[PDB]
Amino acid sequence: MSKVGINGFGRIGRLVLRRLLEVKSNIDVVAINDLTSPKILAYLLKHDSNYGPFPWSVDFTEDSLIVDGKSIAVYAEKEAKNIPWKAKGAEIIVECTGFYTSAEKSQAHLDAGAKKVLISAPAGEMKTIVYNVNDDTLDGNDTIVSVASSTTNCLAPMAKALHDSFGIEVGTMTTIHAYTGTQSLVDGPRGKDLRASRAAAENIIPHTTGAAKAIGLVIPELSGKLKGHAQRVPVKTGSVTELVSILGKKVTAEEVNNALKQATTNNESFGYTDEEIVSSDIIGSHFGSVFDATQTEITAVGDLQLVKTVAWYDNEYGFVTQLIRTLEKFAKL
Amino acid sequence: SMSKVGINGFGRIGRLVLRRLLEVKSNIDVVAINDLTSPKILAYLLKHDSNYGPFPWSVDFTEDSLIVDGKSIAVYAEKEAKNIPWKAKGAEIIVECTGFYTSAEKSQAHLDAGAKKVLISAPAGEMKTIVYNVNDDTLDGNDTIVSVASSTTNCLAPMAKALHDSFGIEVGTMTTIHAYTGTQSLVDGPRGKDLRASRAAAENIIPHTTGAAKAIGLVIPELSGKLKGHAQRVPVKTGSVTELVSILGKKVTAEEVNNALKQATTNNESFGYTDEEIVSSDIIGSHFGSVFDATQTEITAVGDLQLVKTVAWYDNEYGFVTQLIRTLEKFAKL
Amino acid sequence: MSKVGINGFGRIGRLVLRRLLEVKSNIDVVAINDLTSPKILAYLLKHDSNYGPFPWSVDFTEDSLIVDGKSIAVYAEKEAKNIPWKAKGAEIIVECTGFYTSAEKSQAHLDAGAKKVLISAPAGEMKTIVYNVNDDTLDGNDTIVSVASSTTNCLAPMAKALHDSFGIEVGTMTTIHAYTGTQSLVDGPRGKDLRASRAAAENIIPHTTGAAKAIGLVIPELSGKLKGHAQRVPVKTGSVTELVSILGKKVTAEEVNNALKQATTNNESFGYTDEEIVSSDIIGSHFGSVFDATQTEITAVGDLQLVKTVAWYDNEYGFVTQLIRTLEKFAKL
Amino acid sequence: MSKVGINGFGRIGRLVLRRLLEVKSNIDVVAINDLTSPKILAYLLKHDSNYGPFPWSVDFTEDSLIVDGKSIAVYAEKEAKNIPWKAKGAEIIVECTGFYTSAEKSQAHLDAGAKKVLISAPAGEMKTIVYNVNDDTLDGNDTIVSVASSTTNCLAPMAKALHDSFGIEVGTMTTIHAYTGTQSLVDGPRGKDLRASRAAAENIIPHTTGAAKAIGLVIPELSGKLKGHAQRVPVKTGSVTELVSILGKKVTAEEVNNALKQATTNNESFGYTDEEIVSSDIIGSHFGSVFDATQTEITAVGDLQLVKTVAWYDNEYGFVTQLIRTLEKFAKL
Ligand SMILES: NC(=O)c1ccc[n+]([C@@H]2O[C@H](COP(=O)([O-])OP(=O)(O)OC[C@H]3O[C@@H](n4cnc5c(N)ncnc54)[C@H](O)[C@@H]3O)[C@@H](O)[C@H]2O)c1
Ligand SMILES: NC(=O)c1ccc[n+]([C@@H]2O[C@H](COP(=O)([O-])OP(=O)(O)OC[C@H]3O[C@@H](n4cnc5c(N)ncnc54)[C@H](O)[C@@H]3O)[C@@H](O)[C@H]2O)c1
Ligand SMILES: NC(=O)c1ccc[n+]([C@@H]2O[C@H](COP(=O)([O-])OP(=O)(O)OC[C@H]3O[C@@H](n4cnc5c(N)ncnc54)[C@H](O)[C@@H]3O)[C@@H](O)[C@H]2O)c1
Ligand SMILES: NC(=O)c1ccc[n+]([C@@H]2O[C@H](COP(=O)([O-])OP(=O)(O)OC[C@H]3O[C@@H](n4cnc5c(N)ncnc54)[C@H](O)[C@@H]3O)[C@@H](O)[C@H]2O)c1
Ligand SMILES: O=C(OP(=O)(O)O)[C@@H](O)COP(=O)(O)O
Ligand SMILES: O=C[C@H](O)COP(=O)(O)O
Ligand SMILES: O=C[C@H](O)COP(=O)(O)O
Ligand SMILES: O=C[C@H](O)COP(=O)(O)O
Ligand SMILES: [Cl-]
Ligand SMILES: [Cl-]
Ligand SMILES: [Cl-]
Ligand SMILES: [Cl-]
Ligand SMILES: [Cl-]
Ligand SMILES: [Cl-]
Ligand SMILES: [Cl-]
Ligand SMILES: [Cl-]
Repeated sequence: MSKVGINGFGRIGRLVLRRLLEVKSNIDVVAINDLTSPKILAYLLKHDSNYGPFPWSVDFTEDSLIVDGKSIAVYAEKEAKNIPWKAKGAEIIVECTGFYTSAEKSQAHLDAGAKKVLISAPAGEMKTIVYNVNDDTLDGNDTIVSVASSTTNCLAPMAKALHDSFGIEVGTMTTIHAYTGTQSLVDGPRGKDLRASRAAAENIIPHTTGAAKAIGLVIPELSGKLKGHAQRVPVKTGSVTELVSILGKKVTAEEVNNALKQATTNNESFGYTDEEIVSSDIIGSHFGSVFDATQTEITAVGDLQLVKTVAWYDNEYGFVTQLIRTLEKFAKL
Repeated sequence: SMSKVGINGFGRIGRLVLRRLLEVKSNIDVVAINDLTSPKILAYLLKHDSNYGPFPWSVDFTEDSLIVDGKSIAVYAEKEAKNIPWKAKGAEIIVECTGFYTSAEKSQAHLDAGAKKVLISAPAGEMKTIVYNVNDDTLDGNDTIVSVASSTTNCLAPMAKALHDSFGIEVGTMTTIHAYTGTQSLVDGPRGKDLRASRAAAENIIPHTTGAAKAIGLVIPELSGKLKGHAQRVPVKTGSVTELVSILGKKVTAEEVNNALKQATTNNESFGYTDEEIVSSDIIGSHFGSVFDATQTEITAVGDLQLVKTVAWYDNEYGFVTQLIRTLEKFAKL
Repeated sequence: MSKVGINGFGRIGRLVLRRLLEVKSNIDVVAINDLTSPKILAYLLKHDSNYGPFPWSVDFTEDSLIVDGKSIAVYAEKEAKNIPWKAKGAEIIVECTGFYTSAEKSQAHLDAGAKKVLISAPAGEMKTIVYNVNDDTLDGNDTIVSVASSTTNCLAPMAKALHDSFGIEVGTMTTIHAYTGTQSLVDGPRGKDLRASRAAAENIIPHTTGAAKAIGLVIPELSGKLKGHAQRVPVKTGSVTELVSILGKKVTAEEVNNALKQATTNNESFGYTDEEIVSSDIIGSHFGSVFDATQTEITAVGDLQLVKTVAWYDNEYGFVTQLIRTLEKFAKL
Repeated sequence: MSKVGINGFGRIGRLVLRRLLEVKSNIDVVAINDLTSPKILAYLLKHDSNYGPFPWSVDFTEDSLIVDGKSIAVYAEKEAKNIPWKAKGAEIIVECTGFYTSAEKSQAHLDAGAKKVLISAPAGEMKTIVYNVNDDTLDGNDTIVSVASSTTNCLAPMAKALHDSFGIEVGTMTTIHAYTGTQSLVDGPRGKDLRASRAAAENIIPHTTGAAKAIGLVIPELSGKLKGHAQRVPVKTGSVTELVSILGKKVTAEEVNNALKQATTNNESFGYTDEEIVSSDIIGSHFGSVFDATQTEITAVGDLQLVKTVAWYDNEYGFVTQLIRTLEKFAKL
């Protein structure tokens, strides 16, 4: 129950291991499952187009990685129920494949002899945790838990702060979001999301996301009160979420900013800036969300007020630092 | 009827002004261009376009002109508009596309230089400002200097107008996810006093101020002071999209918003409609100023509190230019 | 008026149809096979990130596309031997999937009832045609033919002219090549080519190509004289091929250029330019190769001389016009 | 000497400071000249699109930056004449504006009271240093010296090693090169050069470079033996140079790679890799040049032999490391 396996050694999977080693975690990654050879997983861990060289040694054998001198078994089981997690005693699986985003599906890791699963994505009605918003809802008896999306991790601490300070009566969100591997390099079939079939680095691409709609799992009072969507655009990582709200009180911009500032104080998960940053400045962030005071906008006509608030997020590494906080707590229950 | 035009600033917008005029076989002839460079360079840029490809007509040049589709066009290189020799070829209406004369005070220099009227391809303060097929009926014979606002305004205005007319907009805020432009930076480095504009445009999402919502009263007077907004500049070369979040004057469904918008786009050469799952590159070369996208419409309601998000695409280069040219053609016949 | 089937309606497959309709070809495309529904293929045909809206109407039914009012059967058979090509009498298959690049594999289209197959890629030791270089080697007995890569179609007309005018003693090629669907959007496994696993829009990526090595299939006398490779870079289409040769004769730049110009005169496949063009200027090219006199370079020391020649190609549409020319001829034999 | 001015606080200028600080140099930057406000230079230093957050604290006043608690004056003089280098005690001027690339032009820095100038670019016929190739050519009487281009620092070490082991009889280079500030963001005039007028992030753009032409200043025996050019491509930083040589001996690939390995052994300026890297893996390199053994290629037809050797380079930071290496030495004579 400090021994971990990773299913899906992709962008998130590899950064999970990077982060665990960065914080000198007591968690022990003993096994990795993907679809490929150790050779290829080794090369991918060693060379990262977004974060540069792996800061530890990486080698491999025909069935393992050796990362900073320590051996990690590598399996290639496309069906999670066949992953031999018991061989090295992997107890908590960090599920990062995208193919097991529900209770029913991730049960397969427990049938395969793990005790717990932390899914790196929304997964329906199950405990969904944004760290430093609702991580106190985790419980010793939880075996399958979600950390939602990157987008949820960015939205939630902002929504929580506005909710606690002013009340959110209704709101809508748009994230301007880096492209991800669910999109396409060249125009071509991508299941049945038509917009996902289009070349991701050459287009602005609207895309659905549940971040707003499922916010009730993280902040129950906001349940049903938000909606939203993304526009996927050609940056490799680093994204930004705008929320437009009718609040429960009349406010000034200074007041909103000051409230947010207070909520980020002593908060390892939720950062604040008033610097004129742009997306690349978020890359490598150790926050799940960085509230940007410079973009706060209050639109007012007589009685009526609309409030736009904006937070940056590194949808890869930043979200990953959240996934790890949640994992470290999950392992100790 | 005024047939003869001068283009000042033969840049992204100015070159496409020519392109579009020839494409529609306008009776308007471009008789002179002014910029800061040589005919050879302007001819190279006209002939080869990174966004729309090869010019569809022949391009050659001489020491002091361009020859385009067989027709000669004078080239001047006067950085101050008052010195442009517009009377040599009888340039009557100036399409002002440099970014440097974005006021009545500034653009009236073209009149001092012998022109009769000026059409500014950008916002230009509190002057007559036209979005074609929203408020072009406010143009008259006494208008001598006119603005066509920003392409962001040409996107926002028709959408806002349809909504104003059908339901009312009590208050709204806009964000445009906007293609990068020449006002931005290639590599991180100073760009006047806007810190964000200093950053590498093709490697960043860059918040950016725009006045499209702020100054919407110039085009739709009843919405004056009711809208704000900003842009997120992103790494696409052209093609942009504008989201507006409104409190409307009436309780609505999405279907009802989409139908109202559809009716407003019917027989409207400036304002298109789509319910297809398009992306920004599908808007490149659009002949509309704005294309409303029914697939992105969103009603968020809790009790009596309702937010409505409406979304419209626009090719901030060519699509905008089609609107500029519609306004120009009308301007010239008043 | 021969009837054609297209296997693989991808970047090349869809542009094959676009080019046939553009030239008002007598060929009728009567069937398409891919892996997806008519609706997704209709979406992709209609909307193209590189070439804009389809110039003809496009609709679909549950088993067909309707393109400019003509019906094209759609099938979804991953094994070519199950494609019912006889149902609409497809007699020439344009093979564009990447999965049948040999005589032995493409035979499966003849087993399934077609008479000939034109493969849109290198396919080993078979007749391999670059139109206007070696198309006269085609005859009434050929049933399986390749058109090589777009790179071969760029390289061969330049090499052929140099060969004919000066002799090429030895040469090496580098193509700075737009990224394609064989690469990856984000860092992730891509078969066994390590470099192909890396984010294509964010890197310069060395990549092997057979264009130089197998050039002898197209220009027998240059067999074994050339090698080369690619650097894949972040442009969506539009590519350029450099060739550094030792020629059989001492030359000037002007002399090299005049010879190429001659070879491009009344040559619908091979253009010339002495304009300072860049890669977006080649997009939509109706040539397989455009020679660029501005980039010619003669480096000489004593009796020694290196000659660099450079030519542009739209690896998508330009190549496709070559493929269609070859197809037009192959259908008349 | 230990007191430096930087004229041109641009991509190179800022990184010069970053690198000095990273190596705990005993050299101290005491003044900076550019064309803007300390506020804007501070924003630029702190927030870097290529290298992320500055690793030391940055603040400013109306006449200064404060970097890691020390004060650095800031001037805004359009003409080097007018810079009070004297005031703050600026001995050596790192000239990084691109506007003073000759001995005569850089004279101003000495007229305004600096003792030496080190120019960050080629600067006509003057002492031009690639560190660990010809820095032994520097003496105490040197006042204005060049470190040439990024491309020169890539080409020179590789060329040097080949020349020492085998002889280069003639060669031509192509660098596939990240776009830089001399190019355009959108299509528009950029002085006389037509190709530089074109949108840099949307195009492959041929472009002249003197690296090969002027190699004689760094490696005198190669004077007039090399030529070359660049293809600028849409990556922000990270480049690669291919050189095709006729050597003075017959060689194998293994033999060429071992000679280069030897030349890179305990060579802090000149690295080696046999890993399958791509450009982004070079970002942040502490080498001026990294020879890539995986791309070596030998084309032999009897006595004739073309040898292609390929080296990577971070045209920003990698080049900067060499610039600082040279500076440290220049400052102690
Ligand atoms: N990229 C982001 O911005 C981001 C942020 C937060 C959460 N997420 C979520 O995390 C998950 C992974 O995202 P990603 O960007 O790392 O995806 P990715 O495509 O980079 O990685 C997926 C990995 O899973 C492997 N894989 C696929 N199917 C498999 C199977 N059946 N068994 C084992 N391995 C399999 C792939 O080979 C790959 O290495 C998704 O659920 C995604 O929604 C992504
Ligand atoms: N690009 C867009 O998306 C877009 C859309 C709508 C409106 N606009 C507006 O249109 C105008 C032009 O935009 P652009 O994108 O074409 O910019 P641009 O930089 O491409 O073009 C400006 C042109 O004007 C020339 N120029 C500069 N100063 C001059 C002077 N004093 N005299 C003569 N010529 C001069 C330049 O040499 C260049 O050719 C701006 O006002 C801009 O806000 C731009
Ligand atoms: N630059 C280019 O894109 C280019 C140029 C010249 C040649 N080629 C060659 O043309 C061929 C296609 O290239 P592309 O870029 O069009 O690739 P692509 O990936 O865009 O297209 C492949 C298409 O084939 C389908 N497909 C995959 N497996 C299949 C199967 N078993 N049966 C039926 N359909 C299947 C896919 O669904 C897809 O639509 C390849 O051999 C490639 O080397 C490509
Ligand atoms: N970027 C590279 O890859 C690279 C590599 C090696 C060498 N170089 C060379 O280094 C030099 C700088 O290149 P860069 O990429 O840093 O350029 P850049 O354009 O990023 O920076 C130049 C800086 O100088 C300033 N400037 C311009 N004229 C000035 C003046 N008269 N006085 C003071 N400041 C002035 C600008 O404001 C800017 O901050 C050039 O000579 C270039 O050839 C560049
Ligand atoms: O909001 C705006 O949108 P456009 O005129 O649509 O491009 C303007 O501020 C920006 O245009 P510009 O940057 O080319 O001047
Ligand atoms: O799920 C989290 C992020 O918002 C991105 O999603 P994706 O990688 O599944 O496309
Ligand atoms: O130039 C050759 C082709 O573009 C490469 O095709 P592929 O990479 O899609 O196989
Ligand atoms: O404006 C300056 C560029 O960033 C410098 O690099 P370059 O001269 O090598 O193009
Ligand atoms: Cl929603
Ligand atoms: Cl004036
Ligand atoms: Cl505003
Ligand atoms: Cl804008
Ligand atoms: Cl088969
Ligand atoms: Cl080869
Ligand atoms: Cl290739
Ligand atoms: Cl040269």
